[PDB]
Amino acid sequence: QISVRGLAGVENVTELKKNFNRHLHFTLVKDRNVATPRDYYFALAHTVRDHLVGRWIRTQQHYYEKDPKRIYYLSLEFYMGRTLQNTMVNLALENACDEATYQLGLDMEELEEIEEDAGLGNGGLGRLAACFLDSMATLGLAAYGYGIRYEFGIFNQKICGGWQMEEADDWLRYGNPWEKARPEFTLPVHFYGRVEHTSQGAKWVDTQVVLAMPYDTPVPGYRNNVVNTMRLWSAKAPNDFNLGYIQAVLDRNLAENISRVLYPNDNFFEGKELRLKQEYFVVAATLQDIIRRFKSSTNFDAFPDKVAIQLNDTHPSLAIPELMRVLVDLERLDWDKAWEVTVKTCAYTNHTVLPEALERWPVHLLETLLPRHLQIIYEINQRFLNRVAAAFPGDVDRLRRMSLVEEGAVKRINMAHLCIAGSHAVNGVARIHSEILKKTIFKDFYELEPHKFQNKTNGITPRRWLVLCNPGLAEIIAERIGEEYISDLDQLRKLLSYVDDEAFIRDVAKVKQENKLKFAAYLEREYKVHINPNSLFDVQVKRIHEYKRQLLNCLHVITLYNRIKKEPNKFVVPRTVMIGGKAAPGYHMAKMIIKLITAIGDVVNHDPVVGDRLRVIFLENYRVSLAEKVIPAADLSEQISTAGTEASGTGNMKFMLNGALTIGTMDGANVEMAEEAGEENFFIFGMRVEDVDRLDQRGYNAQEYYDRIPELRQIIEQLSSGFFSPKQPDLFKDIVNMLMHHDRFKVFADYEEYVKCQERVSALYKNPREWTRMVIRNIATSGKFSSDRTIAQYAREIWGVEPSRQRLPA
Amino acid sequence: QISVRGLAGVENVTELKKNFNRHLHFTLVKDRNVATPRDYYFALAHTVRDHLVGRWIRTQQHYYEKDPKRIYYLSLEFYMGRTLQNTMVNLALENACDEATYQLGLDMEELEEIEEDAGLGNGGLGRLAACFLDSMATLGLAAYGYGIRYEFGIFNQKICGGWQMEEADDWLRYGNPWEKARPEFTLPVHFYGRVEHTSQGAKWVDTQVVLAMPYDTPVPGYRNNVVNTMRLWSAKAPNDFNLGYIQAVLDRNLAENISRVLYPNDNFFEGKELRLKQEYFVVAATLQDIIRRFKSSTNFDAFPDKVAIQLNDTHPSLAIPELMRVLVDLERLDWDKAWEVTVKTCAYTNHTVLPEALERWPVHLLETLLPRHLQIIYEINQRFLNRVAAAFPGDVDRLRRMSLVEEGAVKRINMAHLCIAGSHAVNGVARIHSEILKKTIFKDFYELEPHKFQNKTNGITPRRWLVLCNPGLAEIIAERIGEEYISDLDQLRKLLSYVDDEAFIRDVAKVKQENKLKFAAYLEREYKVHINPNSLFDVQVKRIHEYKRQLLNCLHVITLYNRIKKEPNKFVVPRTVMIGGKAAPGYHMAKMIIKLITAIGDVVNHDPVVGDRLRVIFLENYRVSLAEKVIPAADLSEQISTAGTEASGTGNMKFMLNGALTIGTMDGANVEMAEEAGEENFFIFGMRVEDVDRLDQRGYNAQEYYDRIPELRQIIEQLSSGFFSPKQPDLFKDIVNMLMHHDRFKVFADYEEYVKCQERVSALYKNPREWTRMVIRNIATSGKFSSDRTIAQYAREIWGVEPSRQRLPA
Ligand SMILES: O=C(NC(=O)c1ccc(-c2ccccc2)cc1)N[C@@H]1O[C@H](CO)[C@@H](O)[C@H](O)[C@H]1O
Ligand SMILES: O=C(NC(=O)c1ccc(-c2ccccc2)cc1)N[C@@H]1O[C@H](CO)[C@@H](O)[C@H](O)[C@H]1O
Repeated sequence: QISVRGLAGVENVTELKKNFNRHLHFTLVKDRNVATPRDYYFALAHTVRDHLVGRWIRTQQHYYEKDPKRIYYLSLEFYMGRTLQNTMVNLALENACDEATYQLGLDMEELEEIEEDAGLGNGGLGRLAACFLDSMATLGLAAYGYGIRYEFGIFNQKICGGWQMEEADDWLRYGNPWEKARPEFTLPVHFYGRVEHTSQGAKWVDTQVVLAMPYDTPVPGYRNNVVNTMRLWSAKAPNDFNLGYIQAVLDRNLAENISRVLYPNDNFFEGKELRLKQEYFVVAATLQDIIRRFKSSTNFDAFPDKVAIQLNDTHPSLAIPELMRVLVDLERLDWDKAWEVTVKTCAYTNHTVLPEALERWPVHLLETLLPRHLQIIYEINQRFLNRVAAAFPGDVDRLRRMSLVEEGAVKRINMAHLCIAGSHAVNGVARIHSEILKKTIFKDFYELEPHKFQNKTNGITPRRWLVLCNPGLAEIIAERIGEEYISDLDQLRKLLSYVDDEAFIRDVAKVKQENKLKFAAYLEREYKVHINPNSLFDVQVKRIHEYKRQLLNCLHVITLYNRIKKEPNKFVVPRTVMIGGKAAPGYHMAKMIIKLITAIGDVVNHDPVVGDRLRVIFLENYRVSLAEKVIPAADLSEQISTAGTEASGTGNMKFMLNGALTIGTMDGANVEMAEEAGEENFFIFGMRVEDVDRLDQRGYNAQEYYDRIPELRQIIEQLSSGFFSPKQPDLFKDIVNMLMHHDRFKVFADYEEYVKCQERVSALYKNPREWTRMVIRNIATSGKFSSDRTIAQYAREIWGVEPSRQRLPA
Repeated sequence: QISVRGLAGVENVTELKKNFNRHLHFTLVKDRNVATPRDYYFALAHTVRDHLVGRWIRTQQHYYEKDPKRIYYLSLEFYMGRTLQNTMVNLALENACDEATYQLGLDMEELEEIEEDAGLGNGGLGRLAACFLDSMATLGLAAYGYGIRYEFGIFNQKICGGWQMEEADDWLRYGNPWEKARPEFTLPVHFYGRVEHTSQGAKWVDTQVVLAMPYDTPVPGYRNNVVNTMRLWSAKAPNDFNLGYIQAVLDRNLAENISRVLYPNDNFFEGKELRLKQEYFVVAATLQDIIRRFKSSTNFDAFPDKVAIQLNDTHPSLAIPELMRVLVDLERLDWDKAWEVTVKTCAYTNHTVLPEALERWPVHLLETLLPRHLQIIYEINQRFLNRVAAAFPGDVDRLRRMSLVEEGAVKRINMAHLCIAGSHAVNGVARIHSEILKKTIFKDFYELEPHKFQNKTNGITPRRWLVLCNPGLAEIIAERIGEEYISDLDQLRKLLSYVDDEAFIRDVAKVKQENKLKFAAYLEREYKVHINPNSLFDVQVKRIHEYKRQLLNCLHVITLYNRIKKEPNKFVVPRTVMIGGKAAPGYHMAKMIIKLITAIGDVVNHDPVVGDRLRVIFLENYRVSLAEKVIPAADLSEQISTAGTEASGTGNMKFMLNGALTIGTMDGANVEMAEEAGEENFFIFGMRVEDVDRLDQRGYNAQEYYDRIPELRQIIEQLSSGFFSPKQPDLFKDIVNMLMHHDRFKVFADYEEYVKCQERVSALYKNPREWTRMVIRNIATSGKFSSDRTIAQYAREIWGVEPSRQRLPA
C-alpha cells in the first residue's frame, strides 16, 4: 500500500504464505477449521521470527571473529511493548506480510492487536532502555541488554467507580514466541552466608544458592541485517533445595519469587529485601557472563578495552562492589589494580534529583544478605574519603556530605555516591538536568572530579515512534525527501523548505485528521465513549506524579468549564482533554488525582449546556501499545512539570515527532526542544528554575494566590464543598489541604500564566493553516531527539567505540 | 540393521536429515559449531514429532465425524517414561532415524539417553495407565487419558552412606517437546464456599476459583495411524487473585501449588488437604470437558451411550458426586434420573486389599473444602442404605458395615464404598485378587449386587516391553513367526514348536548373554561397579514395601554368604543379586530395608573368600527407563510377596516376556502365569492364601521358626550383634524386633521353602540347554499378559465398545 513499508514481491509473498501454513499445522497443531485469531497471530509471529534466525546467528559469530569492544547495558527495566510490527519494520517485511495474510483472508492489524506488551518497565527509564537497544543495533554496536525476565510486568490498570484497581499482568500466559530459553547457560547466584578471613584472602562461605537461567530475545537493527541480544535472567531453585518432603518441594517457590514481579513504585524508595535480591541477582549473573565471554576470547589489564558496563540508574549499582569482589577474592588481583579496572569499566546514568527516589539501602540489610559486599563498600568509602581529605584539607563537613555511608537513626549506603566513586563517567539525561547535578546534589563530587560529569540528552527511536505508529506521516515525508531520514533523523530539517508548500500543508493536516478519526473509533469500539473528532486533542499521558502536575491540568479544565457555565452562548474552541497514566499502588495522592480526573469528567461530560465543546476523558491502562495509538492523534502535548523536576521526559519528544504542538515549562528536554524549534513555535509558560529558587528562599505561600485570583478561589471552593462529589462532600479534602498548605510543586504559582498560555493555544487552533505551519516547524527540527544521536554520543564520549551504519551480508 | 525396526528408504532418510537440520537452525537457534548433545536430541525429537501431527489432527476429526462412544480414563498417575523411541517404534521410523542420524555423524542411542522420563507415577498403578493408553490407541478406541501435569514427578533417588536421599524431579527444566499447551481450553475449578438452598434448588456460592489449563500429549497406536490424546491439567491463578500489591502477586503460588508435585506415598493413606485438592481438581476440570464435548455432538439419557468413565482406583472417586452435582444443580435433572446416568457411566478398578492404603477422607475436610459434595454423599448413602435394609431386613450390622460414612473418633467417608455404589462395574486386577474382593473386603456389596463384580487381569504393552527394550529378542522371534505377534501376542504360542530347535535355543541364549553384557557395561560406565557377566542375574525391582518381602530376599542372600564362609572350597553357582526400588519418604521400615541391602553388599562384595561368586547390588533410582535396561538382562525374576497381598503385579509379566524364569509365591498374576506356562516351568514356593488364613487363625509365632531353624537363628544373631554394622551395633534393631514380634507378612514362615526352591534354581542354571528350554516355554505362553487382551476385555465387558485393528489412512 505505502512505500516505506517495503516491497511485496511475488516470491516473498508466496514463501510467507506457505511458512505461515506450515507453522499453523506443525507448530500450533491446528487446521483452518479450528483456528482462532490468536492461533493466526502466533503462526505469523513464528513466520517472521524465522527471518531473524540466520541474521541472529551470523551477527553473534561476526562479533566472535572480529572481537570488538562489547557494551553491556544493565537495567532492571526494559519497557519493550509489542515485538511483531517492530520486527517487520526493521526487516522490511511489513507490506509482504500484509499481502500474504490478506490473500489468506486475514487482517494483519487485527492479528497485531492480539500480542501482549512486554511491560517490563514503569515508564521513561524502562522505555529509554528499549529505544537504546533499537539504536545500538541500528548503529552496529556489539551491545547486550541485561535484565530480569519478570513473570509479571507492570500491572494492568482497571478503573472501577473512578478508582484505579490493579490486576496482575500475566503476559506469559499464552507463551512468548520471541524468546529462546538457554538453560545450558544457567549460572549460580549466592546470598546470605558469612565472611571468613584466611591466610590467603577473604572467603564468602555458607551461602544460599539461587540459579539464574537466561532467556535471549533478538533485537534487530533497522535494515542492516544486525540482530543483537537482550538477555533476561529467570530465577530457579537448585535441585537439592530444602532437600516434610512435600513442603520442601513447595518451598522452591521462595527462591523463584526473585524474578516473579516488577516493583511498580517509581515515586518513593522503599528498602524492601526482595528488591535488593532482584538487584544483586541481575548483577551477579550478568557479571559472570561478561567475564566468561571475556576469557573466551588471565590479563585483566585489557578488560576495560573490551568491556563497557552502563548502569541504568543506581538499580544495578551492586555491579561496582561485585566486580571488585570477583577481581580481588576470586582472580587474586591487588586492590588498586582491580579498582582501576572497575572505574574504567563502569559508567552511571542518573534519572532524577528528587531525594525520596534515591536508593539508600539500610546497612543491616546488606550485612545480612551480602556481608562481603558491605565490607568492600566500607573499604571503597575509606579510600575515597582519604582522597577527599587530601584534596580539601580540614573540610570536615565535606567528608560527611560525600561519604557513601550516611549516619543517623539507621545507617544507610548512598548508592548514587557509590556509583560516582566507582565510575569514569556520570551523566544526566538533558542539558538542564546535568547542570543541576553539577550545581546542587553532586556539587561536592563535581568539585573533586569535574572530568567525570557529562550530559547525554535523551532520545526516542524514530522506527517505533514514527514509522511504526504513524505510517501516514512517515510516507508524506518520504514522498518529499526520500527514506534515509529514518536512520538519520537530522534530515527532517529539509522539511523547512516546505513550510509554505500548500500541498504539504494539506497533507500534514490530512494525516493528523485521519489519525484523530482512527483513535476516535478505537475509543468507541473498545470503551463505548463518544468524542468530537473536530475538537482539539489536548493530551497528558505519563505516570501519575505530583511533580508532573496533572493537577495543574485539572485546574485548567475546571476553569474552562466554569467560563462556559458563566457565558454559555459565547464561542469557545472545542476540546477533548485526555489524561492517562498509572499510579504507583502505595501513592495515595496519585490515586486521589485519578479519582479527581474521573470526577471532573462525570460532571463535565453530562452537562447539557457544555455539549460537544468540552470532554474530559481518563485514558485507562496507559502503556506502550496505547502510546503508539494516542500520540499520533494528539494536537496538544502537555509537558507541565515544575521547573527543575523532570530530568528529561521522552513523551515530549514522541509528540513533537508526530505533529503535536507543545505547551510546557522550561524543564528537562523541553528547553532543548524549544531551542531547536524556536521559542516562537513552542507554548512556553511559567516559572523557570531561577524563579522557583527565589520563591523557595522567600517561602511559598499558596494562600497569596488563593486570595488574589478569584477564578482559582472558585475552583477550590467547588472542590471543598462537594461540587465534584455530591454524595461524599469531603472526598477531595486531602487534595485541597495539600494545595493550600504543603504543595512542594507550586501548582498555584504557575496557574495564571498556564491559563493565559492555553488561551494562546486556542487562538492559534482557530487558524488551521498557521497551526499546521507551526507543526511543520516542530517536526522539521525534531531530529536531535533521535536515540541514534544519543547513542552515538554515548559510544564516542563514554564507551570509546565508533558507530557504523554499514550492512552485514543477508 | 534389524527387520522389526522398519525400512530406511532413500527418500525418508534424506527428508529426516533436512528436517533435523531445519529444527537445529530455526527451532533451537544453533549451528553445528555450538550444538551440544542435548540440542541434537531436541532436533530429533521435533523431527519425529512432526510425523505425529497430521495423524493426530485426522484422528480427532475422524472421532468428530463418526461420533463413537468415548472412553475417559481418569488417573492421578501416568507413568509414561521416555517418549522418543516409543514414538519411532509405533511410526516405523526407528531404522530411518538411526540411518539419518548416523549420516549426520551422530549416535541415536546416545541421544535417546538425554530424554528425561515423564515420571508422573509411583509404580504399578501409574505404569498400568500408561500401558493402557498404548493399547487403546493400538486397538483404535476413541480414548482419552485425563490427569495432572505435575511440575515435579516421583523424586530422584540418591544413595548416600547406604541411605536413600530424595531430590526433586525437575523433569520440565529443559522443556517438553511432546506436549502442546491449550490455554484456550482453560476451565474454572471451585473450592470452599457454602451451600445456599433456594426455592429452585441448591446453589454453591462464595467459592474460591482455580483455573485448569490443559496440556495435550499425543499417544500413537502401533502402526495404525491412530494418535489419541493424553490431556493433563495444570493449575493457574485467575488474574484478580488476591486482587501489599507485591504479596498479592506472590500469593498466586498458593493456587498453583495444586499441580506442583506428585504424592509419593504409595503405602499408607494420609488425609492431606493438598491431595484432596488435587483429586477434585482433575475430576472437576475433566468432567466439564467431557460434558462440553458431549453437547458439541440437552438429553442426558444418551450420556452413558456416548461416555464411559474409568476410575483408576478411588483417587478420582469424586467424579461420582461431581457428576451428580452437575446433573442435579446445573442441568436440573431429577435425582433418580441423574443417578441412573451416573451409575451407567462410571466403573471402578481396585488395586489393593491392604486397609492402610484405602482412602477414608475425614468429614471435616470435605465439609470445608467441598460442602455441596458432602451433602450429595450423605444423600447417596441414605438411598443406598435404604436399599440394603430392604434386601436384608433387620441386619443392623450389615448397615453399619456397608455405610459410606464410617463412625468413630473422626467421621470418615469410605471412598471405595462410594465407588461401588456409584458404578455399574467393579473389577480387581487378577483372578485371585478379584475373588478375594468378593470373599473378604467387599463381600457385603457382592451379596447385594453380584452382577457388578468382574475380573480384568492386568497386562503390559509388548511395544515398550519387548520391541523397544529388547530388539534382539523381538528379531529372533520375528525370524521364525513373522511380525504380527507385536499386536497379537497370543501368536507367541507358535514358539512352542521350536523348544527342541537347536538353532533357536542357541539364539535365545545368545540374546540374553548380549543383554547381560550390555547391562554389565552400563553399570561400570555410569556407576563404576564391577560384576561377573557369567553369573546368574537374580533381580528384584519394585517399590520398597514390607508386603513385597525384599527382606525375605535379604535372608536368602545372607544364607548364601554364610554357606560359602562355612565351606569356601565347595562349588556354588555364581550370582549377581540386584535389588532396586524407591521407598516412600515417610516409610521408616522401607528406608531401613534399603540400608540393610547396602550394608549386606558392603560385607559381601569385599570378602576375598567370596570372590566373584556372590555380588549384592542396590539398583539406584529405579524408574521406567532403568526397567527397560535391567529387565532384558535378568535370568531370575523375584516375585515373592506374601500370598494374598500383591493384587496383580506387572513387573512379573515384563520379566516373563523378556526371558527370565520366575521364582514366586501363588499371589496376584503369578497364579495365572504359572497356569499359562505350566507349574513345571515356574519356581513356585511357600504358603498359599489358604495356608496364610490357617496361620492367622492359630496365631503367627515367629519365635517358633527362630527356634527350629539353625540357619535362620545365625542370621538374626548376626543382624542383632552388629555383624553388618560394626560401628553401629544396634542399627538394625527395629528390623529384628519387627521380624520377631510384629511381622504382618510372615517372612520366617516362607524362609525354608524359599531357600530350598532357590537351590532348585541354581541346579537348573548349571544345565544351560534345559534352562533355555524352560525360558522358551515361558516366552511362548506370555501372550495372555498383553495389555491389548486386557483392554479388549474392558472394551467388551465394561465399556460396551468393539476394538478395531483397522488402519486409518496415512
Ligand atoms: O522513569 C523513571 N524512573 C522510574 O521509572 C523508576 C523506576 C523504579 C524505581 C525504583 C527504585 C528503587 C526501588 C524500586 C523502584 C525508581 C524510578 N525516570 C525517568 O527517566 C526518564 C529517562 O531518562 C526521564 O526522561 C524522566 O525525566 C525520569 O523521570
Ligand atoms: O501401584 C499401586 N499403587 C500405587 O502406586 C499408589 C499410589 C498412590 C496412592 C495414594 C493414595 C492416596 C493418597 C496418596 C497416594 C496409593 C497407591 N498399586 C499397584 O497397582 C498395580 C496395577 O494394578 C498392581 O499390579 C499392584 O499389585 C498394585 O500394588
